[PDB]
Amino acid sequence: DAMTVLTPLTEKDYEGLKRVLRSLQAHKMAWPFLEPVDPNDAPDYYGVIKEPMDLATMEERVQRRYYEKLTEFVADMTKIFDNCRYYNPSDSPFYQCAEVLESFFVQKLKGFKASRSH
Ligand SMILES: Cn1ncc(Nc2ccc3c(c2)CCNC3)c(Cl)c1=O
Ligand SMILES: [Ca+2]
Repeated sequence: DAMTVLTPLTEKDYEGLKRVLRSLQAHKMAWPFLEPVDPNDAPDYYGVIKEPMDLATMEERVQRRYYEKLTEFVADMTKIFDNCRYYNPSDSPFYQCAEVLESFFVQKLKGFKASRSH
């Protein structure tokens, strides 16, 4: 959609973005991504992952109106899942959570884009 690329985010749009974010935070499989990765759970994580991201950081940026275009919001969300699949092996519970939660996000994102005009 060109509106995703070109149209600045409005206060109305941010009500939808908060709804998408809350739906992910409530998802059963979102537990590994609610808060930043604890370095004591993964000692070399922050030397390996250049741009870490988590849902609590995105909650702060949504509240602060940090995002100006929908592309930037999708980019932050995608970092969460791409970081996880790059650091972890395919049989990790974190990796499997990233697979289900990203599919859930795409569903919710399609819903946000569809209703963005009404
Ligand atoms: C490499 N690595 N390590 C952790 C993590 N999340 C995460 C979040 C909370 C808790 C745990 C893990 C384990 C036990 N305490 C609660 C991710 Cl997503 C990751 O990729
Ligand atoms: Ca990526």
